[PDB]
Amino acid sequence: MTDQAFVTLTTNDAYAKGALVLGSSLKQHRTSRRLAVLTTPQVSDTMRKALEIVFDEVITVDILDSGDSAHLTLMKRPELGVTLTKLHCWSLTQYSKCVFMDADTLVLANIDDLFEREELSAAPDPGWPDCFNSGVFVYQPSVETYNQLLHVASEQGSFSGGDQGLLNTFFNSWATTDIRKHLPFIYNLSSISIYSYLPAFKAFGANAKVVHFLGQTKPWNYTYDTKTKSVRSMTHPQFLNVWWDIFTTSVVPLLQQF
Amino acid sequence: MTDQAFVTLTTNDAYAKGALVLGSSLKQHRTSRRLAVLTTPQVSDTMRKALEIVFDEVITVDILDSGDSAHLTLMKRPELGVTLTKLHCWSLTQYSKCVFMDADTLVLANIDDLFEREELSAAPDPGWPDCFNSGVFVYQPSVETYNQLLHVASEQGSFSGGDQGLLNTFFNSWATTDIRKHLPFIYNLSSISIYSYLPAFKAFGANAKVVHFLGQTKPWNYTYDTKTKSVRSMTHPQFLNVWWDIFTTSVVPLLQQF
Ligand SMILES: O=c1ccn([C@@H]2O[C@H](COP(=O)(O)OP(=O)(O)O[C@H]3O[C@H](CO)[C@@H](O)[C@H](O)[C@H]3O)[C@@H](O)[C@H]2O)c(=O)[nH]1
Ligand SMILES: O=c1ccn([C@@H]2O[C@H](COP(=O)(O)OP(=O)(O)O[C@H]3O[C@H](CO)[C@@H](O)[C@H](O)[C@H]3O)[C@@H](O)[C@H]2O)c(=O)[nH]1
Ligand SMILES: [Mn+2]
Ligand SMILES: [Mn+2]
Repeated sequence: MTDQAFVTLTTNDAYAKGALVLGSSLKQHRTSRRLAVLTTPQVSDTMRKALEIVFDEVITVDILDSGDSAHLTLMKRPELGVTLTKLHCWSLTQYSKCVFMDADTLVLANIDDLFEREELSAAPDPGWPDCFNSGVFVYQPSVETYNQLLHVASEQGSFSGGDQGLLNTFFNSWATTDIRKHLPFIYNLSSISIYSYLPAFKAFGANAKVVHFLGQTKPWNYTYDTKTKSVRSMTHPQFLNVWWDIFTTSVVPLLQQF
Repeated sequence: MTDQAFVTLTTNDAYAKGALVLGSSLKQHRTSRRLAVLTTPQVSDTMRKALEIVFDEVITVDILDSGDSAHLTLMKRPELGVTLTKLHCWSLTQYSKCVFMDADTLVLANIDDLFEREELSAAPDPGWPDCFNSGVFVYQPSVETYNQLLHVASEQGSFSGGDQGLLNTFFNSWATTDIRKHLPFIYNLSSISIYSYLPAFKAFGANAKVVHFLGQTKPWNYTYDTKTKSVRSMTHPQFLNVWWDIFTTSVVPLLQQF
């Protein structure tokens, strides 16, 4: 399956660290698919070079450029910068099917079985469960769908200020149609749901395949003691500690060659 | 449909106020079904008499009595008092299909369409969306199912300390099977999801058919100014104010005849 991939996104260096750890986690669990990352010119050349190693393909998108198809739409709704860049994940017509994953996710086990799913497949979002979380989703690249999402972004925008309301408005049958398009929550496990909902977590939380660090606080916003191999501080740091083990073990030395 | 009903529960007087408002909301939106409430001896005679007016049937359950089928199980796991009482909702074999509703819910529109659903149908729980919320669900009374839930309550208990983990463990195919058994979130809208998730709410929150007051703070734990017709105090009190309008308008005067 050379025409299938995991696709992530990073518009800066902080998020590139996430992209790097995520990509490493993917390789660590032996994925048979291609690894792709959408990037912007604002990503440093040192970060960019590390991504060229972790990823099979590094694509460069620049919506600030008048030559991009999303530029006009960025002028009309300038707050949607990250969202419009994200939508270019549907432009990767070199792939037949992809699994989009936020740069703040971490893969804990092989998830190649997601490629059995069809567009649009995604896990429920905690908070408002009739909306799917846009941090992890299965889609099929297409110029027609992309132009269609751009159009909707222009005329309506997003009810959340981010891509989530836009993707839910466009793929509106998700809640009431096809249970198969409802990815098990363990494929996009919100870290907030882990420390908060202790019961539900203690019961199914060990089955987690993908952790999603949703809060204000990303993993790279923590301090990690290298001796003790643990973050400094609240009830379940084991997930932050794995992110840092990967970053410290495989990402940091990789960045030292620059 | 004389053999179909909405079934609620109350083990004391505080929750009976909820049961009373809920039952009134049901009548207010003209339900064609029967109204039933499970009660305990601990419910005052004044509360009991008000329930006999709002409800078509008031059933009395006493698990503290050695003569109840759940008593033995209550001795083995005494923390499950409210849960084991709740499970008697499956003993109401006088009805072919029922919609169980927590005493802390409020019906904002006719929801007779829920009787088209089969057991077990329920809305996703915010927090851990692969588990359904047990505050609103469609089921079919049965002695066999009841004995089966009792058995599971005895051997395993509940992973949440309440009925939710027990019902999810028993009806375990909910997450991955039949999108029809996934009731739209508007049929069991968590009030926490209303004030917290402002975006998602502002977009679909006006479609709400049932509000569920999940917090530590129930509606009866608020102070309601009768002149201004509003609770004293955080972003969306309109739902608390409707609960109090119903309580003040239809429940309080009804209780004065005692
Ligand atoms: O400066 C930025 C910000 C974001 N991103 C990318 O965009 C993704 C989305 O943003 P993130 O910072 O990870 O946001 P979340 O905490 O995951 O949340 C947002 O995105 C979730 C799913 O994507 C939604 O559930 C939330 O409502 C929304 O607030 C990130 O993972 C990155 O891949 C960048 O590249 N650069
Ligand atoms: O002393 C009591 C306590 C509860 N109840 C009844 O039991 C229902 C459940 O309890 P409630 O106080 O309403 O709890 P919730 O805030 O709604 O939450 C609990 O129940 C939810 C769904 O029932 C789950 O999502 C939560 O995890 C669980 O903590 C109530 O509505 C009542 O009908 C009584 O009759 N007497
Ligand atoms: Mn994210
Ligand atoms: Mn409740």
